[PDB]
Amino acid sequence: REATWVTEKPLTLKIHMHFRDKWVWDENWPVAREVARLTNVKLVGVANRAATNSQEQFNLMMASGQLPDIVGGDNLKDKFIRYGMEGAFIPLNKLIDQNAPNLKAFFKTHPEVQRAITAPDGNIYYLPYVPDGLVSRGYFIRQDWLDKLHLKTPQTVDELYTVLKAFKEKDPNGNGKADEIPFINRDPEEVFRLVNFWGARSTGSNTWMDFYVENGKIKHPFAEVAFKDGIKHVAQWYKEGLIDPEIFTRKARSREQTFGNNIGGMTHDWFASTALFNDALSKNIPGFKLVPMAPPINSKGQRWEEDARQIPRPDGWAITATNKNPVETIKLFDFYFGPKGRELSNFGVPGLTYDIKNGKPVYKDTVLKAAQPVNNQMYDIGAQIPIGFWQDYEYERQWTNDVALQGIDMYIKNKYVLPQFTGVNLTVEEREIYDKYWPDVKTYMFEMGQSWVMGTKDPEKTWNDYQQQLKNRGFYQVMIVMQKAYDRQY
Ligand SMILES: O=C(O)C1=C[C@H](O)[C@H](O)[C@H](O[C@H]2[C@H](O)[C@H](O)[C@H](O[C@H]3[C@H](O)[C@H](O)[C@H](O)O[C@H]3C(=O)O)O[C@H]2C(=O)O)O1
Ligand SMILES: [Ca+2]
Repeated sequence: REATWVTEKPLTLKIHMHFRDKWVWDENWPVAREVARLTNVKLVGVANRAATNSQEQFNLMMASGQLPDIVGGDNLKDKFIRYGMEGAFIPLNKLIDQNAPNLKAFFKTHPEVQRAITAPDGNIYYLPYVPDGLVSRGYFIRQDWLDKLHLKTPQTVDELYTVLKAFKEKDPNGNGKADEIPFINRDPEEVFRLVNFWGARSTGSNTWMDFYVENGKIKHPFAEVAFKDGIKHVAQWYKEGLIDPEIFTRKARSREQTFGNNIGGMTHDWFASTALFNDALSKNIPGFKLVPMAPPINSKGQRWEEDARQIPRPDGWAITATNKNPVETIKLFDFYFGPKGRELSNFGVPGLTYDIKNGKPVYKDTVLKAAQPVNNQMYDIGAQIPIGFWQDYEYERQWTNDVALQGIDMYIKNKYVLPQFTGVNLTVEEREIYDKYWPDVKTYMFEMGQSWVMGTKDPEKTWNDYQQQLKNRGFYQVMIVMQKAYDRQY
């Protein structure tokens, strides 16, 4: 028996958690096993470990006439809310009030987080992934390549074009081959963010393809004429091979591949893990220096960083209607928001990945000096996963090197980060229109965006058809309710 036990009799519950297009919940995870030890509740995974589409797996699960005890994963907020109001997921308000002191105290001290997760009927249907920190992504460029080619740090988009063209054409890795790929990214969605260079938005928040507000008006980036004109330029950079030809396919290990083989010249990615490549490749590529770069002055004369940490993220977990132990489940959920539970969900397992030194969790040297970024290492053992948990920036600070720290400081100091969209409060019937049309519109927008970038569709020629399709798919019905909700609140 332990003091943290939420049940005297051992309990096993079924969880469907397919996430980030690769992983599933693993009961064998060191973190999972430690939480199970301390709480006396074991979670067994039922999701298909072979699938590469997490959202599709939720859809198949929901339509399969069977439900597990718990459903977790990334980008599930909208589905948690929709199916919660339908009755597939249970409300957590009373369960938290009566059984979850850590969460109850958390929500009282974080009203913005409570607001962001609450459904229009007043019910909380899931517990969120709550990130910790301020900045997220920044531009990184190969300083050693700039220096070798005798080029200054590009200050404008036009200067950046010249630099990236030089990376492509002037053999900075010195192997006599045109193998260099100037701009790379592990996130395909970042290719759309390049429209920032031409004064267009790609998203209002850390949530991909999110709405934004300009002069009291709700806008979606992909529907704007600025996007049409901006994506033409992105298409041109793709055509000229300045953007990775595999930008939509390469994905997770883009940095390991392109920086590891000394072909990648630039990216836009998180400060800590990206800067860590300087240390990992220090001997393999003598002089490798990937440095934070201020955003280039765009066509609107400004230096935009569009991305920032989003608190909370639209990720987490929920309790289903079929769950026969909702009290034990919410108590398990609450363990994650206590001191020890939070530490485990962030740092891993004590004696394995970290040690308590002077009362503080300190990562082992084997973790810090490892080839893999620490967040990657955490995923492997069941930490830093998109369950209902509260991230602790102290975990990240420990593997944020001086290059990363100084980049973070520069971005904070110079205020590059654009004001982030914190959402509007929809009514139930407004949300019905939202949930009906928006997911499919977003998918269509991505497909069109990819077609435009890759040159299979001409953005100028197809814009009229695209706008008609947006209307036919109900996008402007969604836009009407978005503006209505905004006008009501503000
Ligand atoms: O890389 C970091 O330095 C970093 C620090 C933070 O502590 C945090 O771990 C951050 O993680 C984010 C990063 O994009 C990861 O790759 C991952 O990304 C997934 C997420 O759903 C995201 O929307 C992206 O499009 O794809 C997912 C993926 O795993 O490929 O998690 C992110 C997060 O916000 O937790 O990385
Ligand atoms: Ca070369």
